[PDB]
Amino acid sequence: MSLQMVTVGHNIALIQPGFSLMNFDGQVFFFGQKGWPKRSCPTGVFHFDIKQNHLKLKPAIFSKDSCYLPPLRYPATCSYKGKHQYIIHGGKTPNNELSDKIYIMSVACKNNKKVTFRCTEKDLVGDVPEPRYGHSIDVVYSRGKSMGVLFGGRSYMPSTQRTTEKWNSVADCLPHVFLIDFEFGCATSYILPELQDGLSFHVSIARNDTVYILGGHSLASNIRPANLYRIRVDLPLGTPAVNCTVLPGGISVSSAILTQTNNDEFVIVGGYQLENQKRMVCSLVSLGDNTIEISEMETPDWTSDIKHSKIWFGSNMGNGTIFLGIPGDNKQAMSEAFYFYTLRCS
DNA sequence: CGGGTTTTTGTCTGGCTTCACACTTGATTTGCATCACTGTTTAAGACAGGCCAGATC
Repeated sequence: MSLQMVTVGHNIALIQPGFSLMNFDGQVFFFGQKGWPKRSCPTGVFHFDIKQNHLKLKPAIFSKDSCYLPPLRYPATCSYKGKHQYIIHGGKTPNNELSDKIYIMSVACKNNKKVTFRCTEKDLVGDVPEPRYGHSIDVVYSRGKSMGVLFGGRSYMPSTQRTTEKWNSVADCLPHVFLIDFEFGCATSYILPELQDGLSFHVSIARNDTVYILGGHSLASNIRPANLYRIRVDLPLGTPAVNCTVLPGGISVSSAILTQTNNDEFVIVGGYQLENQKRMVCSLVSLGDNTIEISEMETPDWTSDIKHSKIWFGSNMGNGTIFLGIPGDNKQAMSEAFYFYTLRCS
């Protein structure tokens, strides 16, 4: 838990709350810049390489058959390691509008450390999920087969109850659960009675047949339910099946950042306990065979600027390494609009 | 429906009235133009060479 400040190059501005840090074979790629793709880099996808605590947002071209995707600000990203590739669902297009598209980042050519991505897209049929953001998609395995579970987060009002005096107001989606076949791209919605209230900005965890949902703001009543939910997914030869169970030991948190330090051993770094409760304590999710072992570490050393601020953002660079940001200083206006940090969970 | 009872007008010739109004000419006011003066750069973003540095045959 060694926090370290970071220096930043000339295109510092391209970082904004809600970005994404994908990870291909030990190297990290920034995605979801601020504003439509500028001409310097037409894809927004960057080499996010940090060396000597200095990061170089470098461009990266796509393949000759990819699909140039708009920079989304709160997508749902899972690491489909089954050819290694990532899945992108939902988000806020720079024009403040929700996307229902699913994208699949792969790497089709890498030579001289010049990566050539391949951002093909796949559309859905059947019980397609409403365009939304803040949710969490995760892949699950069973009987060799695999599926993608999706537990929705907030969204815009539907196209009928939506009025211009409240055109931007949001509402949590219905706590359904979606199963998605990436092969055919087929969706299947499931009602689960043990899940009642909407949930956004939660923290999902996939363990090879189950999904642990924990934390998450609840806009329907403006509380952070501290109850976590194990979803168990079975894949028969006909129709799949889902089950949910509440479990104790949960945490009331939202907008938390997850990563996998050791095998089946995760860390969860700051989110929020209240509308104004900057979270400090970190949480170790020591997985098991069927049980979740929540615990905490020694509240990694936070500097003064992190205590005297109000919000942050960030993600997981991939190898037990979290990247945080923090807004500048408005009274110390000679600030570069954002300060950044990387901290190693080791 | 067209004929008849209200409001509303024409209407009297006298004497009354206030006041606009003829007709200069300079001394004022009032309207509407001029006038002299002020601020004392860039900040993002596209494209192009060019130099260097590291890769490759």
